[PDB]
Amino acid sequence: PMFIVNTNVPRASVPDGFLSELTQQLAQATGKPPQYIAVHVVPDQLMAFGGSSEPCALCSLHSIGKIGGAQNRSYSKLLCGLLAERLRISPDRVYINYYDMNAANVGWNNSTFA
Amino acid sequence: PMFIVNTNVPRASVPDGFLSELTQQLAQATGKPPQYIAVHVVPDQLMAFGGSSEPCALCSLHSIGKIGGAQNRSYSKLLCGLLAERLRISPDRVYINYYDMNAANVGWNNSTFA
Amino acid sequence: PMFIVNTNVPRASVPDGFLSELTQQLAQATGKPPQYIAVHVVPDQLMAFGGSSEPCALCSLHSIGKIGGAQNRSYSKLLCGLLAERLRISPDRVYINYYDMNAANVGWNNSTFA
Ligand SMILES: O=C(O/N=C/c1ccc(O)cc1)C1CCCCC1
Ligand SMILES: O=C(O/N=C\c1ccc(O)cc1)C1CCCCC1
Repeated sequence: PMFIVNTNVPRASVPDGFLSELTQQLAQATGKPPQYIAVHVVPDQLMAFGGSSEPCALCSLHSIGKIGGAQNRSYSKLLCGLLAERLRISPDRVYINYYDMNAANVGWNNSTFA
Repeated sequence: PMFIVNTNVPRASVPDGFLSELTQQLAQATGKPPQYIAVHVVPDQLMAFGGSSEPCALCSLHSIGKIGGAQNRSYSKLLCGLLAERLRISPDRVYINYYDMNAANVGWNNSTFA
Repeated sequence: PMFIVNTNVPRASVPDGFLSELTQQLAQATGKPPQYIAVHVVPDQLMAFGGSSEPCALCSLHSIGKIGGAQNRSYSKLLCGLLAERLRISPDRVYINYYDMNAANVGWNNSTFA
């Protein structure tokens, strides 16, 4: 799995250990071993949500499987919870795009996962 | 809907009000309320188009519906037009990837749509 | 085709000719003229792979066609090779998401390719 967070909150507002927390929480939520979990946080971005420049985040979670109706609602609660608590971003100013990747379309270490 | 524009144009070249205009123009184009439009501009990027370092842009427009043959042509005319007039980027040095997101695959406000 | 690389490797460690090298190699790999190739490298990123902050890369390759099981396995070798040599990134710390784009969903020059 791969989780990316793009946000206009300042780098200084990102708690030390945030990447580790995301990794551990996602490993638990997806059931995938932490060694296959990648996380990426991009602060200080020039963005607007609903025409407002208040804290917001545009995210994405890619995974080979483990993506679905009920699972995505659960991930959303988990992820919005972490963004609200750690980055002080209101859940209603967060978009998370979920992608169920085909194993043949995910490259890793000189091959794909197919 | 969410629109992201990555470009090598410097930050100082992005005119004041650019995100507001994108928000307003996309709300009109997609027919969605401005409140749900998210815009993200990333300048000063290390990128090339056709092996040239001249002004260029790589963009993406994600939306739950409102994505299609004729609509995408219209969005492209509108967006390349804005990038040319506001950022001085030639339309033929712009790529815009369109994504028709399934509601179940979009997280927001602790849940997902649909 | 469009190739994006997000990495925690410092900007100073990205060779000046890397975008051009990628452009040329990808043109050959995809059988498309170099002018059709766009490349984007984003260094100094805050990321973790497998819970580790050692050099890593999260990438994407979008193309209208030229994407598939065998081709993707080949692209992974080409790209891991370039990232390993030019950016000193271990190949098992590289993820590449491949996207086969419909021509109708790719905007360029005020229109789309459909
Ligand atoms: O690592 C990922 O998710 N799945 C991991 C995984 C777990 C178990 C496997 O046998 C194969 C692959 C990819 C990260 C990049 C985006 C697509 C999913
Ligand atoms: O279309 C979108 O807008 N978000 C919410 C929303 C509000 C109102 C609608 O009628 C539909 C969708 C998503 C934005 C994030 C990327 C997936 C599409």
